[PDB]
Amino acid sequence: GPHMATGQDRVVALVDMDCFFVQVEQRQNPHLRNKPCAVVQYKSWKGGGIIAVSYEARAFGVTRSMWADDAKKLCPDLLLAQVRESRGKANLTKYREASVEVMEIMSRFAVIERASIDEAYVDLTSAVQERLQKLQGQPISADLLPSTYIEGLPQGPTVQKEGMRKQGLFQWLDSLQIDNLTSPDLQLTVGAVIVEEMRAAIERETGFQCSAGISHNKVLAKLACGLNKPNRQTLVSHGSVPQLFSQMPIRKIRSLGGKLGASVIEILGIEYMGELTQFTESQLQSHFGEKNGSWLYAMCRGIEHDPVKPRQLPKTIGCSKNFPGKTALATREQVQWWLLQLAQELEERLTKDRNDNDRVATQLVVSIRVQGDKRLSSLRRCCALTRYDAHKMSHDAFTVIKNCNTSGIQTEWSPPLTMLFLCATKFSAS
DNA sequence: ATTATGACGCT
DNA sequence: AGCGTCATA
Ligand SMILES: [Ca+2]
Ligand SMILES: [Mn+2]
Ligand SMILES: [Mn+2]
Repeated sequence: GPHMATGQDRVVALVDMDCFFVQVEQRQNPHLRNKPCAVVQYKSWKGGGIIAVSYEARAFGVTRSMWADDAKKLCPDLLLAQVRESRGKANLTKYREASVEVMEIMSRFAVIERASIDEAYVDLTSAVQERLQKLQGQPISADLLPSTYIEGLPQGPTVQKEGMRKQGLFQWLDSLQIDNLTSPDLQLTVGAVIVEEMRAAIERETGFQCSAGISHNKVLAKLACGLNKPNRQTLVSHGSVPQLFSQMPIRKIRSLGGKLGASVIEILGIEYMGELTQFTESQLQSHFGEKNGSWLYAMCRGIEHDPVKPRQLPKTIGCSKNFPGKTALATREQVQWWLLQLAQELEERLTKDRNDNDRVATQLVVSIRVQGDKRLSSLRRCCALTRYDAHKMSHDAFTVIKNCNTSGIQTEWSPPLTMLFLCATKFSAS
C-alpha cells in the first residue's frame, strides 16, 4: 500500500511532428498544402518509394512503403514531392535541417532527448513545479488546454468530435485537486498546459504542426501521442492505464513491436498489455530475461523509469545506399566510385557538424551487404577516422572490405554488393 | 526492389 | 568489437 511505488514522480512529454517530411515539403511549396500528397524517394522503380503521407492521402489508403505507382491507383490525384538526390543518392539534408529548427525551439522549454528525426522527449517535472508556484493555487481553465484530450474521458452518466473532447476535458478539470502541489494528476495537467505552449511555439516559428503525449514516463507519453493525431495532444494519467491497457495489443508498446512482443504473446498465451499483470516478476524474468521481465512487470502497471536523456544531437553520422537487384556492384571501379560518393556526403556532413557542434568523430564504421543474404547487414568493420577527407575515408573503407571479394579476378567483385554504408562514430569535444 | 537512417542490447 | 533488434521519415 503506502510503499508501493506508483511511477508518478515525473512529468514526461513526447512531441512528434505530423506527417513530417510532407509538412517540410508543403511549407516550401504552398501548392501542396491541404492536399493528398506524399514524399517519395527515387522514381524509376514503380514511381518511387513513399516515405511520408499527408492525412488527406491516408484517407484514400495511401501508406508508407507503398510504391508511388500503386498509391496513384488508390488516389489518382495524389501529389508527390521527391527527396533530393546528390552524388547519385537520396540526400536527407532538408529534413535534418528542419528537424534542428524544431529541436531548438523545444530546447527553450526543457532538456530534450532527440528520439528520431521528428520527435523528442521532454522531462517537464521541474518546469511544472515552477509553473505551479507561479499559479498560486488557482484552477486551470479549459482555455489553457485548447487541443488536449484526456484519455478515458468522458465517461459515465453530443455527437461531434470536438464536443467529446471538451466534455472529457471538463470532467477532468472538474475533478482536479488544484490545492495539492504534489498531486500527480495536477502535475500532468500543468505539464499539458506547457506542452500546448511548446506546440504553439513550434507552429508559430516553423509552420509545422505536431502532436504530443503527456504522461509519467516515456513509453506512456509515446503511446499517448499517437492516440489523437494529427495536431492534438493527449494526457494519459496513471489512473487511465488499467482501462487503456485492457484492450491494448502488446505490439503497440514501444520495444514490443518485434520478436520480443511476439514471444510474449505466444509464450504467455495473451493478447493485451493488461493481461501481463497476472504474472509474477519472477515469472516474466524467467521467460524474457532479468531486464525485460522487470521492465514488463512495471510497464503493464503503467510504470517505467527510463530517463529522458540530455541529448539533442545524433550520436552518429552515417551514409547508406542499397543497390537492389540488377544494380548490385560487380566491379572494383563501381565499388570504389560509390564509396567515394558516400564518403563525400559524409565529409560534407561531418565538416558542418564540427563547425556547428564543436566535436570530432574518431571512428569510421564500414558495412556492406552481399547478394543472397537475408540480413540487412552482411559485414561490419571499423577503422580509425583521423581526418575529414572523403578520399582518405573511401580508400580506408575499401581497404577494410576488399578481402570480402571472393572473386579470383580483382577487377570483378563477387558476390556483388547490394549495400554500402559509411558511419562516423565515437565523437570527442573539439 | 521500400530505402535511409539511428539508438541500444548481447556476448 | 561485430552482430542483432527495434525504431522512425
Ligand atoms: Ca511523426
Ligand atoms: Mn516520429
Ligand atoms: Mn510514422
